[PDB]
Amino acid sequence: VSLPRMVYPQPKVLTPCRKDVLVVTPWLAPIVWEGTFNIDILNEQFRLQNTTIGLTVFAIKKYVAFLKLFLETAEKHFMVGHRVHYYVFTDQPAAVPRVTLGTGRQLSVLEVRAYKRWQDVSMRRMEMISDFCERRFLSEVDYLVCVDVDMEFRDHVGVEILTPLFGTLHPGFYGSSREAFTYERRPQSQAYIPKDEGDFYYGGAFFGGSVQEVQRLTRACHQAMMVDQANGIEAVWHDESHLNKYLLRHKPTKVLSPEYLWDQQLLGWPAVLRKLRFTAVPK
Amino acid sequence: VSLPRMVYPQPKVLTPCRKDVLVVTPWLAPIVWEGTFNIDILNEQFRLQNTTIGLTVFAIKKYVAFLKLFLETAEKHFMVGHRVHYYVFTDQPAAVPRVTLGTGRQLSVLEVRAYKRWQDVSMRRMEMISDFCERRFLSEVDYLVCVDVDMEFRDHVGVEILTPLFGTLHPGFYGSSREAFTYERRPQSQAYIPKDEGDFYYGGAFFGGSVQEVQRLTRACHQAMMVDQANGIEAVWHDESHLNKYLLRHKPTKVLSPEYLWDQQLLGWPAVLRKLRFTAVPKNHQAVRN
Ligand SMILES: O=Cc1ccc(-c2cn([C@@H]3O[C@H](COP(=O)(O)OP(=O)(O)O)[C@@H](O)[C@H]3O)c(=O)[nH]c2=O)s1
Ligand SMILES: O=Cc1ccc(-c2cn([C@@H]3O[C@H](COP(=O)(O)OP(=O)(O)O)[C@@H](O)[C@H]3O)c(=O)[nH]c2=O)s1
Ligand SMILES: CCCCCCCCO[C@@H]1O[C@H](CO)[C@H](O)[C@H](O)[C@H]1O[C@@H]1O[C@@H](C)[C@@H](O)[C@@H](O)[C@@H]1O
Ligand SMILES: CCCCCCCCO[C@@H]1O[C@H](CO)[C@H](O)[C@H](O)[C@H]1O[C@@H]1O[C@@H](C)[C@@H](O)[C@@H](O)[C@@H]1O
Ligand SMILES: [Mn+2]
Ligand SMILES: [Mn+2]
Repeated sequence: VSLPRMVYPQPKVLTPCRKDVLVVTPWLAPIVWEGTFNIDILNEQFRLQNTTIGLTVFAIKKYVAFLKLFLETAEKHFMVGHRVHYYVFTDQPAAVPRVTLGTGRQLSVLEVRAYKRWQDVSMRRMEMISDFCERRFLSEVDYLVCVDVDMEFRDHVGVEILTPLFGTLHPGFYGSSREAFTYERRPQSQAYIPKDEGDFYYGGAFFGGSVQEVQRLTRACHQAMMVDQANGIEAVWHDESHLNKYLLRHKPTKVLSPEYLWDQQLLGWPAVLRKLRFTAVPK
Repeated sequence: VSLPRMVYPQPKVLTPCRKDVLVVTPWLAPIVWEGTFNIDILNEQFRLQNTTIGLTVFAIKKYVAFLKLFLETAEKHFMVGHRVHYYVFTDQPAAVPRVTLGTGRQLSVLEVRAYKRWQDVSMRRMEMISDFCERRFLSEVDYLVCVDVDMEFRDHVGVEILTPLFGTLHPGFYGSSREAFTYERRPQSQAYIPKDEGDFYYGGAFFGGSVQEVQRLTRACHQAMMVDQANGIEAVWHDESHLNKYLLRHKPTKVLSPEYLWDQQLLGWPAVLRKLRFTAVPKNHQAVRN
């Protein structure tokens, strides 16, 4: 796309703003931290493409209680100025709160089965997103962002995250060496990653990409989980373990910093985080 | 694409290698410097896609003299391990020197007209690349890389540069403020950029991208030059001025550091350059008077 004239501060080749963190992966994907992007430029780029972003969130059984704060804060902070389609997957369509939406934003309630086992609720998100990629998303949105519901937006989360495939650094482990990552370590599981492999430990609560890439990721993870199930094994961190195996072998084209997936009660507000954008609500 | 198990040092989130330079633009395009990339990973990614790279170079009039060292050093340093097509445009096909190529690398020579004015030889590269894309001469590769011929490969230039659209930081201006950039400053020119705009000054001697993006860029720059011609205007730095206007409005998805476009005889070898990959060769004797 062709941008109009814009007035903004010139980038300085010899004076980077972030010197305290890694801002690009070894496969040349940016790692998104505050200070690395000019949102005015990116906003104009994505508006000129008429971008629609889908946001998927599961609110099943007791978790429907989190929806009100999740959606109201999403209206203040998520992709503001862009076309947004919320996909709320729930077993209680009647319990979805009436949240007032900004212009250009819409919400669809998708009714789904609640699995008894909390691990199955978390893990079967992969199957449901994969199925809906086909049923709906492919014809409705350009990008999908797939997140946990037990969360609130506190600061900007915008088109800087958009790319064919992204994962997010887990807030617990961004400073950890690969040997300490809680990857699945049993070779009997499809999620197995040995101790001398791994780039990052990605959080299962925030990933996304193009519809095509997300369809592929979620289908792959679901299949891997089904194979494990038939072999009587379940990965240590469920869907997140499979997400990690997938992103090790299919490198993300952007990686989000833990600004995008945080828990302030458990981890505070470290100096390397200039903004806390999307944060846990006590569960 | 799905990679196999690989063993390499873990990237450290709290410990960047390059702290002395900007390694990502404000629109989140990487700026490619030594230390930012693991070429083992990138080679695997690109080979899994069976990537073919086309390298276009113009050697018109006395510039055929540059071909021998250009092609020999490309054999040593450019995209080694990947399929490469050299597309050499010349007015003297019989003057293209014999150069032995590695497996999977192919030379195609095409005869083209020699414009009288050197400015025109340089500028008309955009029209020629655009036309030969459209005619399916240049379109059957995955990426096109478009360079000057008066150059030598000195170190690795590989798939770390590939992306839908890339420009390269010109060696004379990487540390300069935007008001110092030698953009076309006449409002009457299509290449006009005023003093309060501009991200970088990109060099006309090294740009590229996917076939689709290179087709679009070269067609756009050619049409802009034709509009200027009809208005009786020739931009200050010719095709480079239009390239700069194009990349200001269509941001590149990677930007190459000056490691990739240098002149050591003129500028030395400053500390910020850990490698010099593609460098100018003296060209005073190859000049022709308009
Ligand atoms: O009592 C234990 C539970 C663990 C997960 C449960 C669950 C999760 N979910 C969805 O799965 C996501 C992941 O579960 P979680 O937030 O509890 O997991 P983590 O924050 O540890 O990753 C939630 O954000 C919801 O979107 C539900 O909708 N209903 C639920 O009952 S219930
Ligand atoms: O006598 C003055 C000349 C200036 C350019 C000339 C020219 C350039 N070219 C091509 O245009 C490119 C740009 O010209 P250049 O390398 O001389 O200019 P710079 O952009 O490095 O200043 C060259 O690398 C060649 O590919 C030719 O093939 N033949 C030429 O006679 S001749
Ligand atoms: C060396 C650091 C040692 C300390 C690490 C502290 C955070 C641990 O985090 C858990 O990590 C697990 C994987 O190993 C799962 O991702 C789990 O869902 C996550 O807890 C979730 O995310 C957390 C951030 C909290 O919000 C917790 O309530 C959630 O259940
Ligand atoms: C004193 C600080 C500003 C000047 C700093 C030193 C380089 C100047 O560079 C010229 O810059 C022009 C645009 O302003 C054109 O790109 C020209 O082609 C280029 O010269 C080309 O590239 C050069 C590097 C040399 O190889 C020269 O011989 C070439 O003709
Ligand atoms: Mn959660
Ligand atoms: Mn040159």
